[PDB]
Amino acid sequence: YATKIHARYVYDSRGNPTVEVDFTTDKGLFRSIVPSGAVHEALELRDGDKSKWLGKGVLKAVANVNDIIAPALIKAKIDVVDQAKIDEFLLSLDGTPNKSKLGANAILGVSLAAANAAAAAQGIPLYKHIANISNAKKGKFVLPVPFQNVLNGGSHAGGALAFQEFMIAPTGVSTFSEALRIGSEVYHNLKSLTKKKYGQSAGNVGDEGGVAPDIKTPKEALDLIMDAIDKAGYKGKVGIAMDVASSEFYKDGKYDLDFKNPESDPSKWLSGPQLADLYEQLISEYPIVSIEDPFAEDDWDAWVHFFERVGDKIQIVGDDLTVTNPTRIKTAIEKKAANALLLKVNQIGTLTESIQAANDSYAAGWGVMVSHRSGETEDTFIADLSVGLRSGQIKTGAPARSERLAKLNQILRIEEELGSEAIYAGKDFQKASQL
Amino acid sequence: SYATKIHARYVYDSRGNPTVEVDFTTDKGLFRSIVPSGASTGVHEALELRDGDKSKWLGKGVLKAVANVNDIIAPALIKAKIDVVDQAKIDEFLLSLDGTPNKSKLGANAILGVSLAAANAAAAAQGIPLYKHIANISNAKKGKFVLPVPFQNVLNGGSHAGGALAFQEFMIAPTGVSTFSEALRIGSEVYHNLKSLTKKKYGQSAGNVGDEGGVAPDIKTPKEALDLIMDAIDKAGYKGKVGIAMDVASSEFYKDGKYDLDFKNPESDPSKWLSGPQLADLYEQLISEYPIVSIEDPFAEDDWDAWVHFFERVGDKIQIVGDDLTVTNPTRIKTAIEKKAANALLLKVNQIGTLTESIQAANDSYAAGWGVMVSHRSGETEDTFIADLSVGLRSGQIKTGAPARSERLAKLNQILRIEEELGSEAIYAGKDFQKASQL
Repeated sequence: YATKIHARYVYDSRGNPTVEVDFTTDKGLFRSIVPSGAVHEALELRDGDKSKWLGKGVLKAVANVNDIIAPALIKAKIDVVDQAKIDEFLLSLDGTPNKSKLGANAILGVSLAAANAAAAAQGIPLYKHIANISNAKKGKFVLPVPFQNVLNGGSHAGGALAFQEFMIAPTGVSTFSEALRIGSEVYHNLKSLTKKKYGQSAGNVGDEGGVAPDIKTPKEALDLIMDAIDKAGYKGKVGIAMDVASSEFYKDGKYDLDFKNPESDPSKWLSGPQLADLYEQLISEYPIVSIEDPFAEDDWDAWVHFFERVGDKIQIVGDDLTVTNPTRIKTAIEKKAANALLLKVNQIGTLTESIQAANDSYAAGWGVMVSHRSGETEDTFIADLSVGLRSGQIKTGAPARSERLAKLNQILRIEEELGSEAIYAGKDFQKASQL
Repeated sequence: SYATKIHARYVYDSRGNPTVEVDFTTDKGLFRSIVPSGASTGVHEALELRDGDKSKWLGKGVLKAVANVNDIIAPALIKAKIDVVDQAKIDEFLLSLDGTPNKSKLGANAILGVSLAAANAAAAAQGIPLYKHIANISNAKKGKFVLPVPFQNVLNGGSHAGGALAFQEFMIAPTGVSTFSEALRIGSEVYHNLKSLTKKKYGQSAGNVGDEGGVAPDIKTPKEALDLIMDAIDKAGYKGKVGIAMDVASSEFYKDGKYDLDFKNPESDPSKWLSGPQLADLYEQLISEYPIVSIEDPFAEDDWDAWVHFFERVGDKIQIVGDDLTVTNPTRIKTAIEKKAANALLLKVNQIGTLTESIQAANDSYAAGWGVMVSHRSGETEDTFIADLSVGLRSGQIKTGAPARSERLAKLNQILRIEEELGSEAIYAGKDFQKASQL
């Protein structure tokens, strides 16, 4: 099926090189771009030549595709519709467990481009191919709740605020079109309120499109967002999600909510139980629907205890905890540490393994939030992935840079194409695969 | 081949506001174009039609323009069965449907999407890349294709970024290398060095970006921004190989016949507002102090006397680019040519609204010995048309953002693909950017 496979480098949304693959069949040319990657994830290959792109070149990974993968896969004459055989072959070219000989970024571009070639071979949209090969439940397609970054903290902002991301989730409407419109309106009201309260510069955006004013406390951030939802006119219709990224402030088995302060008073660092009390207070006060990485990546007991406290009424999402890694995912399921997975395809390195991880999550009753990376591209693959996997949830940025909006625009085209055969996940996003 | 189906929808641009996207189907398949949108439009631009319904998208919906495509333009054009390779006949038909000089009946943002999609369908019908079709219909000189110098807006100010900085865009222009690929690599390395230097001098928040991907420090003088960029070039290792360009967008602070360099300060004192002559003297100092190769909109969009005076002083030393002055409009370019007000056109297809009129604007400029810089808007999309346009027109110059947000990199990535496709058949404009159409 594959008659020509060619890779090149292009630039990602932060100005760093990444791998793009042209995958040619008799049905035409199909292109994928790998987002930015990285002990638990598959390893992206960077060149390390400090004199070019500050060591971030990907000419070696590009060459691994053109010089090793392309002639091997072409010679194998594998039907691109058989995604599992394509990926099984890809993995046979690299014997390391983390794809470190060829590069996760070299392997993944080929995996994804073949999926695009296969959809066209069958005359179906990519999300329908993905629904087929992941064995999604038949019925109406489910369009995802966009979990939209609006406000950034932690490592991404000055001021004391320790939590890394605050997102809006427009769940209280009946269509994805309305959800995205309300999301854009709330985001614009938040930018306006941010500039007035924190100054004009505070309205300049970070890597994922959100703002990063100098905020002190979680309550201040959450109040700001609540103010934007109300001023935009959608009080009661917009949930809030947090990505705490608490590994960044885990110290001596406690949690330093002033970790950016070099004088941080250690007598105020919170135990596991005290941080759970704090989250439970915030849950009592705000329409928080999902919390990502509330406890540190290896603080397993803290996750399990917290999940028994709040797990039946809020989504708890592993990111640093699970790293789209089968062994870690199986651990978290068996421990009952969480009930939802961030799915980063370039953390695992092939589409088949990604679909496996998503299906193992669904089988445990977990949710799946298909996720962007900080270094994104104009590629829209994860939009079709979230629809095809029936995840009902996607995390792909603020509504404010086109490597973010390109995914959301693609779901707009999917929604229009499907018409009455699609359903917006709305408040049912946690269990959307079962709708 | 001719259109079999034409369908429009709204999508979201890089600022989160709706814009128009057109699906143009022929026997060769479906061709998609997306209309960009400026955050600060010149008063003479063709009309961008917005709905003004304040209960939806804060009045910035484009449902009317989308319905104008679906309900007026699409059935009429499909009926006419116009050969898509005949771009002028396509655009003449579109223009007849609207019948107004500024496209205010249907909206330039309903017309342009169809115009651009037609040209993509035309390239497919002929089995050639878009940039080659554009070279053909623009009657570009035959020979090597010319790849453009990427003018990268690495420090944002004015209406594109919160903070005190009056001038809208400070760009680097990596002219002192031999290939487009090297120019892009150097551009990214200078940008990353600039971001590091900016955060260490102005704080972490100053590394956040404006609309076009440039860093946005809260600085007050052009000298501060230019020193920062010079330091970034030097520390990256490319001293002497990178020119600087500015887009002043001076119409944004032209008030009472003077120029307010503190215009985002609501308490800006009118005593410090500069006259035309005072502003020209500041440019002359900056041109001497820094390797500035191009200045865009140095004076306001109808302040003809000041443009003429400034051109007399430095028109032989630097490129002087009309943007709001000319709005990619042949009638205003004629005035600028005859008055000797500038020597380059900023080509923004959506300021005039059809490809054919945009190409006429470029060819009128070339005929006067002017340069042409093909340009994005600050509200951009994943669309990559202007990459091929800059190559096809042989402009040697493109302005499509900093190497940061992907509505900017998408265009530069597309030029990387064109470069690789062309191989020895392409030349990098390099230091010859100003007269690249004659190379």
